[PDB]
Amino acid sequence: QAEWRSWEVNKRLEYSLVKGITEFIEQDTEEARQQATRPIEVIEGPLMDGMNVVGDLFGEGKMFLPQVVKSARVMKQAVAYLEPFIEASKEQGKTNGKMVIATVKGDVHDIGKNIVGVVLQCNNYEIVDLGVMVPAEKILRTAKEVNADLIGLSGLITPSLDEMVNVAKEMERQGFTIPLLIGGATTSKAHTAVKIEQNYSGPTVYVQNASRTVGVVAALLSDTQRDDFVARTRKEYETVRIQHGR
Amino acid sequence: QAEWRSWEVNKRLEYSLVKGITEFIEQDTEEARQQATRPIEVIEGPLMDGMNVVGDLFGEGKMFLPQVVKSARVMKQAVAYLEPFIEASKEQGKTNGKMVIATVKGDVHDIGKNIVGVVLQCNNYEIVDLGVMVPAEKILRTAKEVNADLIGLSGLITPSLDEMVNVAKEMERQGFTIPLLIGGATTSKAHTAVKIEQNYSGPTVYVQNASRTVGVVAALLSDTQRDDFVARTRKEYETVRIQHGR
Ligand code: COB
Ligand code: COB
Repeated sequence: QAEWRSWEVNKRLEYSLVKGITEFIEQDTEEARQQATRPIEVIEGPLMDGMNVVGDLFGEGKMFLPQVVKSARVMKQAVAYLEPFIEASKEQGKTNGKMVIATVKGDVHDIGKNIVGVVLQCNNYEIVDLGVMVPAEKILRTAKEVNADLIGLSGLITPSLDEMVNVAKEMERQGFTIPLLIGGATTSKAHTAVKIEQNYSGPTVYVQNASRTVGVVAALLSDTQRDDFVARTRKEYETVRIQHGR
Repeated sequence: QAEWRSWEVNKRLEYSLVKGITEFIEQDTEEARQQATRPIEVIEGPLMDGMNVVGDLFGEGKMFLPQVVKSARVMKQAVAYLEPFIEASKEQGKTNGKMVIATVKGDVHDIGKNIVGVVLQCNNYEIVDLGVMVPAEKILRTAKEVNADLIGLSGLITPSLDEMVNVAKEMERQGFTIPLLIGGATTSKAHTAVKIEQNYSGPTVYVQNASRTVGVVAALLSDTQRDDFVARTRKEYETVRIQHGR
């Protein structure tokens, strides 16, 4: 075995990602699977780190698109393997809610819009994923028609941030009332507080990652928790504008 | 059911911090130590989570200062217990660099300025911690006298942010060139890129936490990694301003 093939499973995952090696992903993911308490952990641990580095190497031009593209296929393959180990974890239960999630317009990144989808799914919620590059009006038309309890927007490229600010305003125009969930690698609480929220009277909660989304969605949907959380949050967003020199 | 004294060690930790109980902190921390790969994990895991809760309760007026102060005593007691286990963890052989770290003016929070210090130390770096509430002038004077290869500012309250921006400016005035590291609970990369960096020609890198500081200090000091890392960083902060409507 090549020396790399002897490193720590976690260090082997990262390598595979970077290099775009699809030959050992499954057997590596599985080994990593058995060590973690929860499948989601391998995804948000090793796998994500691996994608981070890929991100960087690409950013410093030490990596190119055709390569990040091979790295994505490996990530994709790794997630795919875990997916049933996730869905086996959801006994009984019906539905706690429903969310129309979608990668904003101009953006084709979805690897994450998906992990959050698969997670909320095995948590008993219905996720109508509109896909990548979906237009604001098609976001709302579906949110209405399906009667979603929330809407999640994913965004990874700079311009996306604006499409988010935009569907926030558009939602308000149609006088929506459902909590807006924002996320995606290039999304920060700062921007969500500073540039997104203000454009909408309903809750707009920036959530950092998939596993933490379940926590918000429950709150946003709990008759007890709702009003408090939404305030705590609104007040937290009030502070950050203060700091950024409003 | 019964008393806290039967819960998960991690769950017993979080409690002790909230209530300010110092009777089982060492005994408990030890149990937590034997489960983590590295001591730093408990400090950045349970302990931090407890202190987060504490902050919150204080913020919601559900907890008062004389209580957050006792919680501090416990957190402090837990770290202390851990320190030698950290020191007995690594010593390599000699100094890699030198850093003057200090908690900004009018700020007295320091439980983190220290953890980052104790981490950096066992990794073979010399740290001259100027303490809390240190004025810009004294930071620079020491930075020069001691010929530090970096400077670290810790800040946990809103006003501190401004002092950070201030010492960035002041460093530029004395035409410094060492990299400036920003950190602290109320420190964000957004504010770091939007309001701090611009004021200084040398590197201004915001590090999320102590453990991750090692990985930056190393780059900042590597002949190889240096110019790239510093460029990737700068460019990253360039984008964040752009999203922030700048
Ligand atoms: C698991 C997932 C891993 N993350 C990743 O999957 C993305 C990785 C990576 C390396 C980017 C680096 C990076 N910084 O991550 C880089 N890409 Co891409 C090179 N890219 C690709 C890949 C996408 C494939 C796919 N279908 O995903 C492509 C090769 C096609 C690709 C394409 C582009 N990419 C481009 C760019 C430059 C970038 N790419 C990035 C996003 C990045 C950040 C890299 C960089 N640094 O330069 C660039 C964006 C910079 C910017 N600020 O604009 C670009 C423009 C390149 C090009 N063609 O030249 C092009 C854009 C296409 C477009 N029209 O939009 C990839 C793979 C990447 O994490 P995540 O953060 O997305 O999800 C995470 C998760 C945790 O589970 O759930 C969360 N979440 C996310 N969505 C939601 C939520 C949470 C809630 C509550 C929601 C409601 C929604 C939370 O965010
Ligand atoms: C380990 C450490 C845990 N975090 C903690 O130790 C802080 C906990 C807590 C509960 C705060 C809540 C919170 N959100 O955390 C709250 N404090 Co205190 C109530 N407090 C105290 C405690 C501090 C004692 C001490 N010596 O530490 C005191 C009771 C004395 C205290 C005092 C104040 N506090 C006050 C306030 C309101 C707050 N306090 C906060 C900080 C906070 C955030 C909570 C809140 N929410 O209200 C308030 C500030 C909000 C704001 N935006 O201004 C205040 C004003 C209360 C008063 N007296 O009325 C007062 C300030 C007095 C002053 N002159 O500064 C405490 C304990 C807290 O994590 P950390 O993030 O600091 O370190 C972490 C670590 C990871 O390893 O390394 C990183 N790092 C940090 N520094 C650096 C780096 C990394 C690098 C690269 C660097 C160069 C530097 C990274 O940040």
